[PDB]
Amino acid sequence: SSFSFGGFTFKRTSGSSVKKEEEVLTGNLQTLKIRVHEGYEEFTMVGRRATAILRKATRRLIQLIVSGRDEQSIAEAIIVAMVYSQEDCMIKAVRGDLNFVNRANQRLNPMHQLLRHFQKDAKVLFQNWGIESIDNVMGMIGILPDMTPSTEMSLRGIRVSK
Ligand SMILES: O=C(O)[C@H]1[C@H]2CC[C@H](CC2)[C@@H]1Nc1nc(-c2c[nH]c3ncc(F)cc23)ncc1F
Ligand SMILES: [Cl-]
Repeated sequence: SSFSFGGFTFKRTSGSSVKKEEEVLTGNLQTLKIRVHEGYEEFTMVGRRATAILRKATRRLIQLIVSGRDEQSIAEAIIVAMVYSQEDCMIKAVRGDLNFVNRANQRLNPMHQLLRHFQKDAKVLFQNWGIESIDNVMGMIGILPDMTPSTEMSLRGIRVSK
């Protein structure tokens, strides 16, 4: 069965995961209690303006292949995938006001809290994610933290289908 996150419809296409609650420490030193998915899984992500295929494991993005209508729509998909990955570099990229601990009995979803944080401005997320050298795969291109294309380098695990 499918579920929506960040305006993408997710469908699990392979694998499985078990759940473990973990109290992580954000970059601005707040505690979030997140349900960590442990396992090796593949998802499709279908949005109104971008599509992606995500392979991930426990708190790790392994591969994301993305297509979309413009740079902004591609970036939107990437930010959703980087939060959904639950990666420590994404948790440590949170900056600014302590606006996760301030909601009283609202009990907001920590994954949605993170997403709304990074949708505001993903520059620190992209700068801390990491880049790698890429193989030359015809029809695929790298995307750098400034969302410009590269034939040589890319955000770690991420490729754009031109
Ligand atoms: O935990 C949640 O409240 C929700 C919100 C935050 C992410 C998902 C979509 C919205 C999550 N829902 C679901 N996640 C997942 C799920 C599998 N592997 C994952 N890895 C990381 C992750 F993060 C969520 C998942 N499966 C079924 C779901 F139905
Ligand atoms: Cl929420």
